[PDB]
Amino acid sequence: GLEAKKEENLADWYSQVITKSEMIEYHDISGCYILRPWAYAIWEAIKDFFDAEIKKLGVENCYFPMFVSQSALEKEKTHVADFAPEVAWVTRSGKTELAEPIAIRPTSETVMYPAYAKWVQSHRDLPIKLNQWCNVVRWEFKHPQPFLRTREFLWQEGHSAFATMEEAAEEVLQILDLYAQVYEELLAIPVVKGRKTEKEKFAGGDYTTTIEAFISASGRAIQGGTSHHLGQNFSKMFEIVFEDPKIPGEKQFAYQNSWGLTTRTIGVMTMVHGDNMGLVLPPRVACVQVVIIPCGISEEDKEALIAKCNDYRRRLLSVNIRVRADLRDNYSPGWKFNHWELKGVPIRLEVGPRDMKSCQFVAVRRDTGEKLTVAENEAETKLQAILEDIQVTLFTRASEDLKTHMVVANTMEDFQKILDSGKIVQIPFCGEIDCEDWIKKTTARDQDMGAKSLCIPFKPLCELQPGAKCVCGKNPAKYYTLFGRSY
Amino acid sequence: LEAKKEENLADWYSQVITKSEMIEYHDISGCYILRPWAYAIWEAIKDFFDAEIKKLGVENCYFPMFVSQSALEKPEVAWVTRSGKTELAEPIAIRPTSETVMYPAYAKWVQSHRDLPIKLNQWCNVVRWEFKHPQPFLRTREFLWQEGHSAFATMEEAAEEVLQILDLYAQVYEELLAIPVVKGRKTEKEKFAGGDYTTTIEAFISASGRAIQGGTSHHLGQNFSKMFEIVFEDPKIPGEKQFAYQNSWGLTTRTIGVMTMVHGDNMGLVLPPRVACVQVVIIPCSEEDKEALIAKCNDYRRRLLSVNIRVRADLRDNYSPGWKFNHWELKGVPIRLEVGPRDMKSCQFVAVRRDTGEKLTVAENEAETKLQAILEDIQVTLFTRASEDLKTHMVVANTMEDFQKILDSGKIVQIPFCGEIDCEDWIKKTTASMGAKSLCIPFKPLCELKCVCGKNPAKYYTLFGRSY
Ligand SMILES: Cc1cc(N2CC[C@@](C#N)(C3CC3)C2=O)cc(NC(=O)Cc2ccccc2)n1
Ligand SMILES: Cc1cc(N2CC[C@@](C#N)(C3CC3)C2=O)cc(NC(=O)Cc2ccccc2)n1
Ligand SMILES: O=C(C[C@H]1NCCC[C@@H]1O)Cn1cnc2cc(Br)c(Cl)cc2c1=O
Ligand SMILES: O=C(C[C@H]1NCCC[C@@H]1O)Cn1cnc2cc(Br)c(Cl)cc2c1=O
Ligand SMILES: [Br-]
Ligand SMILES: [Br-]
Ligand SMILES: [Ca+2]
Ligand SMILES: [Ca+2]
Ligand SMILES: [Ca+2]
Ligand SMILES: [Cl-]
Ligand SMILES: [Cl-]
Ligand SMILES: [Zn+2]
Ligand SMILES: [Zn+2]
Ligand SMILES: [Zn+2]
Ligand SMILES: [Zn+2]
Repeated sequence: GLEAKKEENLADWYSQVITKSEMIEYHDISGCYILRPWAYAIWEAIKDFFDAEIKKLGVENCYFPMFVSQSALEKEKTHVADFAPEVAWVTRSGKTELAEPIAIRPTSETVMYPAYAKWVQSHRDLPIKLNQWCNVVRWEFKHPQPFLRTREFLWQEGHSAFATMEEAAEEVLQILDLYAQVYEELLAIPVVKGRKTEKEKFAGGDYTTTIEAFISASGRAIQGGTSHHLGQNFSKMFEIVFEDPKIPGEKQFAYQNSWGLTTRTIGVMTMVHGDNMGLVLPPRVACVQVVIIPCGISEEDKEALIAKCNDYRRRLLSVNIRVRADLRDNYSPGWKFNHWELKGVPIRLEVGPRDMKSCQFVAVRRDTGEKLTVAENEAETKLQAILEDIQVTLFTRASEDLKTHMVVANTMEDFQKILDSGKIVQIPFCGEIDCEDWIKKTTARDQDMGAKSLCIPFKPLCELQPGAKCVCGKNPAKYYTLFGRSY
Repeated sequence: LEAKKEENLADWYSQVITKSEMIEYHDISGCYILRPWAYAIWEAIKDFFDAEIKKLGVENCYFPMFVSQSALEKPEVAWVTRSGKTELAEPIAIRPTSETVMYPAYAKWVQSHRDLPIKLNQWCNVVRWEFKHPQPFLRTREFLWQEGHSAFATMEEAAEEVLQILDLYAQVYEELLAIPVVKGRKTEKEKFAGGDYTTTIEAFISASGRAIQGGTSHHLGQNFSKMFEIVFEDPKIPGEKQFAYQNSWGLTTRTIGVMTMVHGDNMGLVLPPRVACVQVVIIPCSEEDKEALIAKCNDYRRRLLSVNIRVRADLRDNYSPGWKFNHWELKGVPIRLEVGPRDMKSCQFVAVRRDTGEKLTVAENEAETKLQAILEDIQVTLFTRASEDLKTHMVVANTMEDFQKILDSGKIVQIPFCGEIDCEDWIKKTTASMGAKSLCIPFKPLCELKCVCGKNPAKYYTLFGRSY
């Protein structure tokens, strides 16, 4: 069984859960982890959804090189200098030094935007809407954590270029809403949509929109996905331009966006829904939604029981429920109950001889442990209903927790008190970078780490009163901003 | 398209892959951008192969790209040596293939025979930093592939899988890409040194008279399980351990390059309907009649989508119809569906098939039926022509002189062969301006069976050729 308790040592519980659910295997290189099928399948579910949705918006998939030349990486002001010591450099092939070192992509702006500049020769060439599913590398020496913060990770990065600001601004919010759908509708995780402050936005962009999630077990928030409006900053840098004949003597620089989402998704799912029995899969992304286990197991009664289990399997498959029949003779029914509970399968379907003879079975929900006796004839109906109820239940519980842990404060003193209780706080804020630094410094100083901004919510809990001051007291508030201790 | 396939193939190829918007060049050599038109073909291959291996019980995963020095050493490898300006404690290698990352995990996952089989696949990128001359799709420094790695308790289930995977690869080439291939096994010289035997599919590119390996499926036997200690308890004998039997298999975007080299023509790319992102492109050729024509095009679009035909209506105002004809011809779209006002008012349309250029006039009410028929015929036609080509260019020669002569005509040859490494080296140096290498020992040779070296008897008919 799982013996680590989530409320006692969270980091050990997390390591136990991700390994005993067979999601993660550790590699011999720090910050690099093997995604076993149980975790990879969740990424595949997210991919299926998001891929279909961006195709509806006109985005097409592609694959750009993993390697960036020294010249291309350092040619334009695409990234702040603090990232320099975290680029992984290939310097030799076999035993002999390369003429010029080449970098592993940490993101693909510097490989994609020179090609965009080649491809945009007139108005007709826009828009360009490309996505790629790929791995990136950011070689930090801070402590890594499986799924949440790693050196190599899988993601998707979309990059779009448009003739007008309005088309681009529309896409930014559409993509952000798809990310919120990934978290809320697939993973049953509530998120807060907002704009990053000036300090936390992508430096080279116009503005950054974000979704923020809350991990109550650690009292910390974490960014779930991001959608940037780059404006014309990168088009001016890379000369992504066209000319209108109706406007002679003027360049038209493309308006650009970029957006990304990673396997961090899975880690947040694990941290939010996981419990002291192990992983808990939302039915929308569970590789296996129902596991059928023969229990209470004569020598032809046994064959009848096995055939009944396969009857349920085929009926469920027939109604698009993802189902596995664990018919292993080697393992005890208790062993199987435990194995699939650790893996978070939403429903265990128990079939024993007595129930078979009485044309019934037992369904056990993973989230609550509730057991239900179901008539055989209702199998497809009831189980679908139960799966839907599990999904809602998970979201509802997580939403309640966010509601208790995200609150309004209008003074530094109240903010400090609430923050130190392990919650995130919406405060009136002047938006200035220096003030944000001061908030981090003084909440660190006065705690009894510093708070960072998470986002400026699009829909704050309260509306800023006229003349309301920032918590710094010195400048008027520009907006309610969500702050907390962060991942 | 200006360049001609029959004169300057390399230039023809560069023009076709760029004007079809499949490839863009990168500022590092041997690395190429896969634009959507190319990537879509890879996605179609992936959809097929992924479904098929799932039916065999293979599960997808993702192992790390980085290999430690020690694990790798238990070679044109790209080495990471620093992060920023900070030298790493130890250099780490980019995977050229994932045996050395996967099999330590395999050895930890296998304790009893109940832990077998293990059947894992990953769709990923690998890196082989050679300085030989690269070619888009066909031979590149970084490439997308799938690598499957399986572990079993017995030799027999492993052997079964090797052959099933090779047949899936032959399905990818022959059924999806309309490319005939020759199944066989590699000679001692050419087989994977880390395995017991290597099965392969070989394809032929007549424009260069050269063969190319399309995919590969190895039986590794107990080589790697002895090296990495992938062991399980003997079910009958107390205390005794057995080593697992293993396979690995792989397939890359080389597929798309072979498809381009085989079916492409002097008008550009030619897509087999089974992998074409767009199978039919609808092109329009009084304000009321303008609106009605657009609506008719949209009718065809919706009807073809309703019958699961992949269709785009190019209703764009900012491009001439002739520009569209040429654009979608360069891209190899199998069928151009032309609707003009007169066609609309005659309840008919024109379908132009890309492979032959034939223009068919089709009654409107038959749109869904006939177009499906035409798509099927295009697929078959492509395959049939390619097979004709292969049969024309693969012949038996039972003596060296004829073999050399056959080879210099730009063909590949099945010869009686002894199998010895020394002899294969001698055939290479003799036939040299490259000398011929062995391609495979065909499962089904042209003729039933001494070597063409004389000094030895022939162990098998072997297919030899100048190879990519
Ligand atoms: C797994 C994962 C995810 C993400 N990030 C980033 C923001 C983002 C969001 N939202 C991306 C835009 C989509 C995200 O998920 C970032 C990372 N590694 C790193 O920072 C490097 C690293 C390595 C070791 C320790 C600490 C840090 N690792
Ligand atoms: C695109 C592609 C494909 C393949 N290979 C290999 C055999 C195989 C088959 N069949 C794999 C098992 C699946 C295949 O496709 C190999 C490659 N690059 C290389 O050798 C490196 C290289 C780079 C520049 C010049 C010369 C050589 N590049
Ligand atoms: O990667 C980004 C901005 C956006 N790029 C497209 C995908 C979504 C993503 O939010 C910001 N970023 C983040 N981390 C980086 C690390 C390094 Br090292 C470098 Cl060089 C550059 C960067 C860098 O540019
Ligand atoms: O990669 C292979 C053997 C098989 N691995 C699984 C996928 C299918 C493939 O045929 C052979 N191979 C090929 N090229 C290599 C290049 C280098 Br560099 C290294 Cl270290 C190792 C290798 C190496 O092992
Ligand atoms: Br980022
Ligand atoms: Br290989
Ligand atoms: Ca001006
Ligand atoms: Ca709390
Ligand atoms: Ca012994
Ligand atoms: Cl679902
Ligand atoms: Cl029934
Ligand atoms: Zn799975
Ligand atoms: Zn302030
Ligand atoms: Zn496409
Ligand atoms: Zn010989």
